[PDB]
Amino acid sequence: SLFNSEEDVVKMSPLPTVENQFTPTTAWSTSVGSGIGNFYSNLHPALADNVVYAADRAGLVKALNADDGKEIWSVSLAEKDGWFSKEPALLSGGVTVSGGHVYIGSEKAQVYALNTSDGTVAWQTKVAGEALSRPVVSDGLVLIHTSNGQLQALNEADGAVKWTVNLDMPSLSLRGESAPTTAFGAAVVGGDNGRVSAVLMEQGQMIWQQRISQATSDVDTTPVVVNGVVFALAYNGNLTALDLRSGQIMWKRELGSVNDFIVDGNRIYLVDQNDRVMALTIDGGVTLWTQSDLLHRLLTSPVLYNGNLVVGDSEGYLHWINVEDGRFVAQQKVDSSGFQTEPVAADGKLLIQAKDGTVYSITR
Repeated sequence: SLFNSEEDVVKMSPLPTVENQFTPTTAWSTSVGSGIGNFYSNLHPALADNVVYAADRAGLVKALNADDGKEIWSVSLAEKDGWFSKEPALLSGGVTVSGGHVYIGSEKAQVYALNTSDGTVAWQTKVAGEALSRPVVSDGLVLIHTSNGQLQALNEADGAVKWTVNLDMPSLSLRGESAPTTAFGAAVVGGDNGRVSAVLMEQGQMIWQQRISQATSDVDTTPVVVNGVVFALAYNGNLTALDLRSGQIMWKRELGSVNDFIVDGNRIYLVDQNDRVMALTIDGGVTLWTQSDLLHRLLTSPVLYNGNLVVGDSEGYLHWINVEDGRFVAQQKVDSSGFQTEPVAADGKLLIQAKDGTVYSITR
């Protein structure tokens, strides 16, 4: 391809000049070892009962006071196998917190449950594949969607596998975030070679299955359930709405190349593969706005916080976007190792973890 080769397609001058309409600040930051470095990861902080739990790839896990960032505990899941030199745990999926346990998945097909109290290992279970998605907890069970297309349910108390459902044999879904979603005692799992499935939580019985993509970059295929509708993103950029009750397709938009989406009220917020942001009406029918100034800056998934859509980028900036017209309302240089994993909005807090592992609490 002579023409593509002869172009210096290069360089961007992103960093739109934004006149900040408020002053976003760091309430606190706390280091977490070396973070994920240059490895791709879905590891992000979790917040519960005023405690932020965060981890790094090597195996460090910290419990921090949500108000000041002070360490409540810290343990390492890195292990030394007899005579052999200590090895990183390669934590990848999580963190997730639920009823006294911190659940984390690993690239070594390990799932760990830690006690929120003191950080001691409640249990550890060998899982059917790499756990690169966040564990999802529902009625006594820890749902793990592995990278090799398996959906396993573990007993939250002892980690024993209750059931396994082979959803597809790839491999190995390019570590797109593909956690299950829950609703009415069911799990809805996407990803999987273009199919969305709903299975019963009890014994993993297939309730319905719907092809949203023709069979065949890291797309977040986690379905989002909202008032009886399932919003699912296929790997090929198709956004689809499905009736939760029956799995019947309501509508479909061939967006071509979407990395992430969230849904909220009457809007769907999308970030495309090239870091363009867009908002659509709930039915995906009308384009409300687009924002093109962040092209190629490699954005995190967006989060809705304090009325704004917030995304971080690889250069270490946070950008705050008016959800009405997609204009920037604030821009902030936070950490120069950059952002990659999702920002988290919980109980009034905005947490985000840089690549070097430093966790920030950001106030708007």
